[PDB]
Amino acid sequence: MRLVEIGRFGAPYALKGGLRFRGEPVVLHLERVYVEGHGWRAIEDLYRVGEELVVHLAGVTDRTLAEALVGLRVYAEVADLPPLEEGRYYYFALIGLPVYVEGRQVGEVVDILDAGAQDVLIIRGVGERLRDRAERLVPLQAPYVRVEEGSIHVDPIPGLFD
Repeated sequence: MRLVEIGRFGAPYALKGGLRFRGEPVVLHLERVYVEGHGWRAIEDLYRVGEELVVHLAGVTDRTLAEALVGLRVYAEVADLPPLEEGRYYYFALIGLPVYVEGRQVGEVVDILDAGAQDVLIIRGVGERLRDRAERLVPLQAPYVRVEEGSIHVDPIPGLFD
């Protein structure tokens, strides 16, 4: 199993326990989500209203139960996500993956950034110079980069991870 953050609940919507959901539209394809500090909750219903998305969780049947979950992070089990085509990735799911070079862990993905024509992994990890440690950048789609289910492997390019 592996949980990845897909969003956070906003304020309750209407009176039956529905909650605004702020985060990934992929939630529309799920049947359950793990709620921070509370455990799995089956999704009983969800829908769009204008540009918002509202989720109804099993057992969250009024505003009082809903308020207890406002602001909490929401997670998906990776195995639950619709499979993507080759060469495509769920960015939110890459966050937190350990990054290795020749089998030695050199850091972990903390975010993904845009550098015009390519998506770039932001990695926190090693470095001879302190300022290079927290913002090391590696192009996600580079041929010297290999994304696997639970880790990312990068070739020992000279001057990449110094």
